[PDB]
Amino acid sequence: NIVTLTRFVMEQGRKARGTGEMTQLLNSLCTAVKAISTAVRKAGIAHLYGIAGKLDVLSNDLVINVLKSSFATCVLVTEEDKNAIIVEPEKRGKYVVCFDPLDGSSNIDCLVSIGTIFGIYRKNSTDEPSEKDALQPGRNLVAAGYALYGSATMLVLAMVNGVNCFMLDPAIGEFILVDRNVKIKKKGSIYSINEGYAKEFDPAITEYIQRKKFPPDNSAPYGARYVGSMVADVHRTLVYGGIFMYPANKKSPKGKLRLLYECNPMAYVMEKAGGLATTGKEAVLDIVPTDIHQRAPIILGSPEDVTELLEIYQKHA
Amino acid sequence: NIVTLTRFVMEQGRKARGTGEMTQLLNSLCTAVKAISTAVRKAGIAHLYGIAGKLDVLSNDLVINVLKSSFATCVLVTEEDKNAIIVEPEKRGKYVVCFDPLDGSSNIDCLVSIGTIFGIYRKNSTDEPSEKDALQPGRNLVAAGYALYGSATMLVLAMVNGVNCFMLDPAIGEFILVDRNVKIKKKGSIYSINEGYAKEFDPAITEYIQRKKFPPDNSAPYGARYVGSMVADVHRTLVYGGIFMYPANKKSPKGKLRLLYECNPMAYVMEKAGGLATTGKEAVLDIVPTDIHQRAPIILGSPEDVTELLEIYQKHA
Amino acid sequence: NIVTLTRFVMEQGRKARGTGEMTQLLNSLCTAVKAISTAVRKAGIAHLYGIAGKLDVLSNDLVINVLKSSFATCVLVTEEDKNAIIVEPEKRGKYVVCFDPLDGSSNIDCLVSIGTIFGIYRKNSTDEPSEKDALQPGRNLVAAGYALYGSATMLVLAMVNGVNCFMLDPAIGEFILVDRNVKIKKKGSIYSINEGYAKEFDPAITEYIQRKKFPPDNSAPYGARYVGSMVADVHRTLVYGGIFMYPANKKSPKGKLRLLYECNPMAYVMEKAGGLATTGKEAVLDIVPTDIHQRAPIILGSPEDVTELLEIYQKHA
Amino acid sequence: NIVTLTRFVMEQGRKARGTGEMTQLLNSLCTAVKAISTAVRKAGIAHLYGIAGKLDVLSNDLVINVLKSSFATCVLVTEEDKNAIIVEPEKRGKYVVCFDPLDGSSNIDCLVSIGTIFGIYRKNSTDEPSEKDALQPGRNLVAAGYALYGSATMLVLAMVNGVNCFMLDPAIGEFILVDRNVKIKKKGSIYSINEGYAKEFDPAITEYIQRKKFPPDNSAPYGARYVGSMVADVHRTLVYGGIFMYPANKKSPKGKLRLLYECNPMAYVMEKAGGLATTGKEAVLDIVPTDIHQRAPIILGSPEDVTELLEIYQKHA
Ligand SMILES: Nc1ncnc2c1ncn2[C@@H]1O[C@H](COP(=O)(O)O)[C@@H](O)[C@H]1O
Ligand SMILES: Nc1ncnc2c1ncn2[C@@H]1O[C@H](COP(=O)(O)O)[C@@H](O)[C@H]1O
Ligand SMILES: Nc1ncnc2c1ncn2[C@@H]1O[C@H](COP(=O)(O)O)[C@@H](O)[C@H]1O
Ligand SMILES: Nc1ncnc2c1ncn2[C@@H]1O[C@H](COP(=O)(O)O)[C@@H](O)[C@H]1O
Ligand SMILES: O=P(O)(O)OC[C@@H]1O[C@H](COP(=O)(O)O)[C@@H](O)[C@@H]1O
Ligand SMILES: O=P(O)(O)OC[C@@H]1O[C@H](COP(=O)(O)O)[C@@H](O)[C@@H]1O
Ligand SMILES: O=P(O)(O)OC[C@@H]1O[C@H](COP(=O)(O)O)[C@@H](O)[C@@H]1O
Ligand SMILES: O=P(O)(O)OC[C@@H]1O[C@H](COP(=O)(O)O)[C@@H](O)[C@@H]1O
Ligand SMILES: [Mn+2]
Ligand SMILES: [Mn+2]
Ligand SMILES: [Mn+2]
Ligand SMILES: [Mn+2]
Ligand SMILES: [Mn+2]
Ligand SMILES: [Mn+2]
Ligand SMILES: [Mn+2]
Ligand SMILES: [Mn+2]
Repeated sequence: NIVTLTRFVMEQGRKARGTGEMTQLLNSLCTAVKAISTAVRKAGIAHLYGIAGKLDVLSNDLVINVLKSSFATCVLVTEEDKNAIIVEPEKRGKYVVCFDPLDGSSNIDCLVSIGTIFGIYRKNSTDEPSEKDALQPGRNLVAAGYALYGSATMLVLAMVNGVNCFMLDPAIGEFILVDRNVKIKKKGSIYSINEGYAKEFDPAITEYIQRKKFPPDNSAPYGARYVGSMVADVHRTLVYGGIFMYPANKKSPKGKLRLLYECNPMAYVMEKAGGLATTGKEAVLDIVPTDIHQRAPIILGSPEDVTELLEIYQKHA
Repeated sequence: NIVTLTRFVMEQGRKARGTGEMTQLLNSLCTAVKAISTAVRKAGIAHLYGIAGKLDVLSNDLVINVLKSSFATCVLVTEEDKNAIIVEPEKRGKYVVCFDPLDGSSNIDCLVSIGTIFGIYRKNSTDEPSEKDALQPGRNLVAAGYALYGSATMLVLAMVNGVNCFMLDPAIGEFILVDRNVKIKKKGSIYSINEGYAKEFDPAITEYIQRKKFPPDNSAPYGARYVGSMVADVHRTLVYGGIFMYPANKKSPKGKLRLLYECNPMAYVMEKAGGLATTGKEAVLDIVPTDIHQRAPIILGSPEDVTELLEIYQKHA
Repeated sequence: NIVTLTRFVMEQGRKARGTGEMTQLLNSLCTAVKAISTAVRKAGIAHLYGIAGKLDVLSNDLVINVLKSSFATCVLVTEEDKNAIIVEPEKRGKYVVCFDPLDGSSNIDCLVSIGTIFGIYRKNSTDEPSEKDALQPGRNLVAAGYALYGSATMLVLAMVNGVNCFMLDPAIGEFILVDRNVKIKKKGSIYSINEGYAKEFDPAITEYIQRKKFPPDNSAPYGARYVGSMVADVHRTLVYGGIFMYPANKKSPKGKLRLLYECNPMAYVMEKAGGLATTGKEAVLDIVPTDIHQRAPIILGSPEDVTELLEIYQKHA
Repeated sequence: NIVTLTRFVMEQGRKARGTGEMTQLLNSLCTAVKAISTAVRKAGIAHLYGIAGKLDVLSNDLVINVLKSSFATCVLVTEEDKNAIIVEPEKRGKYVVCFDPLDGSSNIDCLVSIGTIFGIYRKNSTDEPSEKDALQPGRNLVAAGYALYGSATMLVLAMVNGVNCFMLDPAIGEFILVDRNVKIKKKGSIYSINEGYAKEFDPAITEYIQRKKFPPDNSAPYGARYVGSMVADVHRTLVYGGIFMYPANKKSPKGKLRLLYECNPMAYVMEKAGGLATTGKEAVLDIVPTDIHQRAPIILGSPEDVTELLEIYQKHA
């Protein structure tokens, strides 16, 4: 009575009376993620070192060809590509997929946890597919999630019904369901932000951080954690509780994180888990994109922590 | 031509004219690390989940059994065991090994990078082996290093002639030398500390951090990173430069990190790489321990960043 | 444009407008076979040898629980179980599955190629499921095939549309389609039989063997090969051409190979590949079983070789 | 307590007081075999099949590069190379290694068991190293053995003190000693020969085979097995008992199997295990070669079965 991702995705496709097109897409994703996981953990490196006489790029190529081979997609948006990828009519399906094939790639040389992020939209309209099909607010996501290549490889999948966590068993190449209908804690005890940008923070962020270090009601201060890889920091937030923040600063007054393939998928997982995701002014899922590589500030995590910061944001309104 | 850890270790043992006792110890360690890496990556998890037919206890049991079978050790100090472990005479060798089998075990459920830390001493006084044999300053280390289970598994080994990094190719179970004679950058641009303890920081730390966020000469502030796993944070420091700090506070008036199996091995690695490892008042390696589970404050990293902080400590003295 | 088993099985389920029940069954098989493959290649043996302080049976258990977890089966027949396994009504599906979880298990200690064999029937009737549901001639098979754990792991799947070969990539745990719509050679140059039973052969087998060693028309003699594991010998027959034989002798005047889970699946693969499978008197697929563990003589392979022996069988009629 | 090949090899090199040169050679071999096993099992095949981003040539290139880098060899003889390979002086050691990188390469497409055979000689006459250095009788071997890529990967190493079997645990990339000081049964019950050459067999062989099928004393006839892969057939002989034969015929008036890298290593293994290895007229190991690619007839296995056949040869002399 063990549940594999392949079994789960199929039972769910059957409960929803799907034609099996989204099921083929999710299955292709599972496969791409397993292939990326293997390359990240360096299987075969001995060959590069001459035993018998990139990563970001290889990841992009893997996701793009495996997804195109699903015959379920029409428009693909990648952080690595300037322009959206329109699928050849022969393999054109109805889904639009937005992804960051390898997030935190700058951490690659340090061997810190990295990951893959994706958001799936249904093409809403009937004209020739194009970039415009991707420009949907995150509220229209059919599915979203991410894979974390950390001490172990995990796939977190968020759909209308909720959030589920699948652990990769690399011995048999199968994702096993380990956590069902995951719900984030109402209040955590960890805050996560790059405090190296202190001089640049707006007054509301500055004050919140201060409340966390020197609590006015004399409660225990929060612990700090900042891996520097969104997927690692968010996954920790989901599982442990707390808050993650990447607000605006000189690094663009618009934030650093990209809306379509970084913020939306994560905001979607968070909301399905019972938490919040805001830019400080509005909910991330409601922003209407105007550019596929548009950035946006984001704050996400346990609802009580997110609301507390929102209140401060109001005080400085 | 490729160099595996196995060949490198033997070659070095040949040049040093050893009786092959330390060579066996080092081969044993390598085997234990590969075994732990496999467990950490979750191979075989499907069996816990009933495809019909604890990670730190297992790790501890792997290091202990595998080290004893090397017939090269007489005293073992584990973070997991209260008293030192005296090997039976039949299996006695001349080495004392101090290790943390799985560090960052809190971070396990969140899939954050974890690692194994070890330090190797040679039995000095030949009386019946005992706990006191482990009570040697870190300056007396023969070898030290760590295994990081991050996006990929890496083993860093430091000995008198330098520091070398070996990446694990899990396809063939062999560590390949990928970085030779490693040296840390003189000056970095990342600081790593849990600022959630700001309320309890002594003045020197407070000044240094603030100097990093608001550089007097309006230069770029340092970026911040704090994984919460020493092996991860220290490895990023060695590889990319910067400074790592875990000073004394209230909950830990003498620091949290233990001297024999966390601070010493890392201080040794940092020193051979050209960095510094201080308590703020003194070099970590010169401290003569009095308890096997003793704690110590530690600041390590690029020489220029550590020196700068030390200048500040002096100023408040 | 790579085809995985998971993709293939789904497209085929969709072309056939299945409810997705047989698709879930085939997917469970893929998973069980990957798990058996891993245990056969000895992953984890170090643990049995005390690194930190059956196979036939484990295989049976794996197939039985994974199949029962598919919710697509009602009756299971295993070589390892005296009685057929009736599925608990909660997980009862409509398929009957006959399998040998690990064939050639006596070769296990010698590390010779071994394999798994299965035949799938649709329950034909409407009363309580029972052993009687399995007693269908092989001509009523919906699907049949086998997995060979040899120098590499391969899954050969035979369905109404033909035979396809899938190679297991153990790095990503995915079966990849490597040979489509496989057809056996009309005439091969290898014969396979245990000649240690010479004294026991009937006159027709005796004469055929003689024709192969000393060809009456002076053509080159055939080469001999007999691995001793049916799946290995049959797979070689399919891929290379030729004939495989296990006729009657003192080892039961009825042959050794079991009809339901050894001969039928193989006879079915052979026929779909364009070859023949006979007991010498009748086609294997047409025999009406009377016992789930009933044995039957079998001869299979390239059509021209099988007909030649059948002619001799007639001459001695 | 567990014994890995790495530890065993070093331990034996310590007891023998070697300079560690052969120890390095043996560690190199182990690494090369693990690499070949991985390629053979087809890891990464999905890449040949375009998840977008020869086995004997590769094997040959792995053994050669990996052996040269051991700095322990001066002359290499491969089944794949016409002339002996003279290592550059910079990498010269004192050992001559004769090997078949991938034996049974015909059997590759059929996924039948394949293996690697090697024999190690010590350079006797210290003149500039050359081909003649490999032309030593098998009685002069320092070490020999083979790696079998069957259902599991095994390495059999024979040296003056005996034969030991090591099973590869692919999860941790380590060979574990599983059978110590192996000895072959005195008398077996399986004979292995390609009876497809019956027409060309000399009288002695003819009589022996017929004696196996129709034992004069009406005892049980011998079972027959002929995988077609020497490593597989010879390994089953060593492990289960019996006799393996590849005598001279017409297509091969001096046998098919080569003396330096197929017959000698196996004869050496058989002898240390308590079996016999003869040409029919003489012991294989006593033959002084005159060509590096020389062929030789070979009969090996349990002493009683081999003796019996030898008695028969004598009778027809
Ligand atoms: N495996 C699945 N899991 C959950 N929902 C699914 C699945 N397949 C299809 N659906 C749902 O049904 C809709 C159409 O399915 P489809 O015909 O495959 O495009 C989707 O867009 C989802 O809303
Ligand atoms: N593998 C090696 N690598 C570096 N130094 C070695 C090695 N083996 C032995 N040595 C050194 O030589 C001393 C004695 O070696 P041993 O006889 O093996 O106990 C050791 O403590 C080290 O200082
Ligand atoms: N994946 C599949 N591949 C080939 N045929 C299928 C598949 N699924 C179902 N079928 C066929 O359709 C019938 C009923 O499918 P099902 O509703 O799943 O039981 C089967 O018994 C087959 O004949
Ligand atoms: N690992 C070992 N196992 C068994 N014998 C060894 C080992 N190492 C060296 N010897 C033996 O000692 C001789 C010289 O060793 P060496 O100095 O390494 O070249 C060898 O030829 C073998 O006879
Ligand atoms: O994948 P990218 O585009 O290289 O950047 C990773 C992102 O960069 C953020 C950290 O940026 P800072 O260094 O500015 O904190 C992380 O949350 C995100 O993963
Ligand atoms: O869980 P461990 O084995 O005690 O390790 C925790 C240690 O804890 C440090 C961080 O602790 P804080 O949460 O107090 O920052 C790390 O740098 C060390 O890995
Ligand atoms: O799986 P089993 O029941 O142990 O037997 C294997 C079978 O046994 C036959 C060989 O039997 P002989 O030794 O009689 O040739 C092979 O074709 C079959 O795989
Ligand atoms: O393909 P190779 O490397 O030449 O090996 C074939 C050899 O061939 C023998 C069998 O050959 P026959 O087909 O002539 O029996 C085996 O025993 C040896 O493995
Ligand atoms: Mn990216
Ligand atoms: Mn990114
Ligand atoms: Mn620990
Ligand atoms: Mn610790
Ligand atoms: Mn069986
Ligand atoms: Mn069987
Ligand atoms: Mn070869
Ligand atoms: Mn050969």
